[PDB]
Amino acid sequence: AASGVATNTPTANDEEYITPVTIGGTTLNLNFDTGSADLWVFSTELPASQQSGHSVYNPSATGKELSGYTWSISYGDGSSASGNVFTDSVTVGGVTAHGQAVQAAQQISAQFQQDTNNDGLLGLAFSSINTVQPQSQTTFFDTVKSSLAQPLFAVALKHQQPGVYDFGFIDSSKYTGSLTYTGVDNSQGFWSFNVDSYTAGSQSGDGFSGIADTGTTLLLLDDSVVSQYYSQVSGAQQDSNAGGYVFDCSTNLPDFSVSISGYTATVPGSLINYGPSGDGSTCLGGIQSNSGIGFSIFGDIFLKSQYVVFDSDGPQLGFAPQA
Amino acid sequence: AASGVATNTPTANDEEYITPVTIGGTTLNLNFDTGSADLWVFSTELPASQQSGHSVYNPSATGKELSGYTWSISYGDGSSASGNVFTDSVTVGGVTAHGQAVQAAQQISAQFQQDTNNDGLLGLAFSSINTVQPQSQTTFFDTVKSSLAQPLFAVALKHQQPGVYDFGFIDSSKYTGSLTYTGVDNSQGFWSFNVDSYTAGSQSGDGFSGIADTGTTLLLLDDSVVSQYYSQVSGAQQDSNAGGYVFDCSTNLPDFSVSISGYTATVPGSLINYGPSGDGSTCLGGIQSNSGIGFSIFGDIFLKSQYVVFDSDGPQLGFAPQA
Ligand SMILES: COC(=O)[C@H](Cc1ccccc1)OP(=O)([O-])CNC(=O)[C@@H](NC(=O)Cc1cccc2ccccc12)C(C)C
Ligand SMILES: COC(=O)[C@H](Cc1ccccc1)OP(=O)([O-])CNC(=O)[C@@H](NC(=O)Cc1cccc2ccccc12)C(C)C
Ligand SMILES: *[C@H]1O[C@H](CO)[C@@H](O)[C@H](O)[C@@H]1O
Ligand SMILES: *[C@H]1O[C@H](CO)[C@@H](O)[C@H](O)[C@@H]1O
Ligand SMILES: *[C@H]1O[C@H](CO)[C@@H](O)[C@H](O)[C@@H]1O
Ligand SMILES: *[C@H]1O[C@H](CO)[C@@H](O)[C@H](O)[C@@H]1O
Repeated sequence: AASGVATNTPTANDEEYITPVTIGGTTLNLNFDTGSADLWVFSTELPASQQSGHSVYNPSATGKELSGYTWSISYGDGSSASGNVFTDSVTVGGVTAHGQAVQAAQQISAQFQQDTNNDGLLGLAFSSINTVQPQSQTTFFDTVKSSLAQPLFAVALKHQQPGVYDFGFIDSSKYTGSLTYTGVDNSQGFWSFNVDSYTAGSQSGDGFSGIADTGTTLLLLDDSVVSQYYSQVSGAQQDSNAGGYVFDCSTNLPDFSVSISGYTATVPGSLINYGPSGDGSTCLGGIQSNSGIGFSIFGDIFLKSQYVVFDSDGPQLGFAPQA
Repeated sequence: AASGVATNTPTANDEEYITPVTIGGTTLNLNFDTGSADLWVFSTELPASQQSGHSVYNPSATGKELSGYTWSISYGDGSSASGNVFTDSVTVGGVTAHGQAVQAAQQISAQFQQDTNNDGLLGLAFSSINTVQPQSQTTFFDTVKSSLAQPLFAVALKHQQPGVYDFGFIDSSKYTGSLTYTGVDNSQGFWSFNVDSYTAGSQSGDGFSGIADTGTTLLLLDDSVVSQYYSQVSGAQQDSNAGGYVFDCSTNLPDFSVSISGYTATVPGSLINYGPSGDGSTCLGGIQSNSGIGFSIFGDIFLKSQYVVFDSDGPQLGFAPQA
């Protein structure tokens, strides 16, 4: 049976986490995103100017084209990309998916053209939301799932230190105590779960649902919760130059916690200080608005505090504090 | 209980079939497409130059915006469109869907910018393939299904004559004999069905699967079948100026038939003559290549010969020769 460990590494300010992935013999640095289900990469089909600063996949060398197939994706942050599709060998942490659909980029929005930290994205949401037309394809995980020792993957994202993606097994040395599981609603293709209540510093409130998303930098919550949190932070204010609420870097931030099936997942205030706002001397807050979408995005800021198991049997999510 | 009849009308050469749809009080002429699951329309968010020659939806007047939601779709013919989303009232044949997601176009590819025959598309494939992010929406049919007398719709597309879409009931005067049903595989979001065999003129062959698609003009089949068919047509040749095989308009074309759960659906040779090729004096064939996609597209050329019932219970498809 298979299993493997892929090492991730945060970019500046932990904006994104990249992991090497070998496709057709060429290694590319990809952003693993549990919030989408497409594996797409920079390719030789892009204008040469856009290939600069990246490792790129050449479909002609090893891929098998799916004639007539296309893909087009749009992300929450407004970026988008589109292209054609080939199948090829894809290896992640020593685990190889043969015949995996690789979506070759033919067009990419400005955001991707500016970001040289990654060469594409590897989706780990459920395959039901993969964008390939006319027939959708399975994610790397769904492709290899049956060959793994256990049909799960787990992640430990860290602050300014390498972390890991464990495939097919749980590394108990990565967390303290025992895991607590909660059921996942995959009806929208996400690893969605319910929280029974939350505590933002000195204020507590009722529950809501949200998704475990390695692909989102921040913890995005309802505006009422965001307001409630920052009302407690001395001098915090919105700064559109920075992208949201900012505050003096030396400010003491309250913790934020959520109750999930009896387990209290706590994000310490120190992790909520994301980093320099990039607008003078303030710091950007790790908690920001979810834009009114009706559900919360448990992004990297939250994930940095937990070891999380994505289990296809259930499906369900397991949580424990990172060691 | 509800039911209704919407009248469709073919454009020149039956290239597409349009039906009026009222959204927020404004009537737009839409192409009903059982091959996709998005209801999208020309809107005031498009460049003014692109609104010319169309009826357009103004979301500001009656729609409720879904903040943070987007959609992006790509069709088999290479066209694409993208935009934002609002919910509004949508009436088709006297049947009203309240709170229906209407996808307002913000960008449209050249193909749509050139086509003034329609003001958008109304998808009737299964909702599982709707493109709205972050949470997909239901098609008009899925929205109203529970209020209909029976959870089905049926279609009679005709050659150069108005046809109908029946919602929630079967009009037995539209076909001869009794309907024959066959099971539908909706795993890819299509009304997909199996044929046990086919006969192309004097040649018969083994089965394959395909989708019932009102949104595709032609009958798209595997290249081997296309070759087999045209090998029987005196002087037929490919003409890229026309888009596929062409032949002298006076040529006698063989019939094409498929066996579906014991019923023989026959497309007469006269219906396979699509019309003037638009390249001199030849005629374009109704049968053309499916581009190697691995399944057949039973488009309008085939549908013109049958009355077809799309039944959500099963699901299943019913067929009988049009009256
Ligand atoms: C399924 O979730 C998404 O698609 C998510 C969440 C979402 C969904 C719907 C609406 C809005 C957001 O977007 P996405 O996958 O595009 C998520 N993108 C990001 O997190 C990008 N990051 C950043 O952009 C850093 C960042 C900096 C400053 C302010 C921010 C305010 C909100 C979120 C991120 C901010 C990537 C560069 C890492
Ligand atoms: C789910 O099916 C689709 O998305 C289908 C079929 C498909 C799928 C995959 C690959 C190729 C094709 O494309 P679509 O929905 O874009 C289907 N488009 C059409 O039928 C367009 N029509 C025409 O373009 C007329 C037409 C003229 C000349 C040659 C043709 C050769 C093939 C098909 C149509 C031809 C629209 C103007 C009506
Ligand atoms: C992951 O688990 C597999 C199956 O037990 C091992 O073979 C592998 O070495 C790694 O520990
Ligand atoms: C990535 O790198 C880390 C640390 O270098 C290892 O722990 C892991 O096995 C993988 O090789
Ligand atoms: C469609 O069917 C409904 C329910 O029987 C009728 O009320 C309607 O007039 C139409 O015949
Ligand atoms: C569309 O128009 C046809 C014929 O004009 C009618 O049969 C149908 O009821 C609908 O009004």
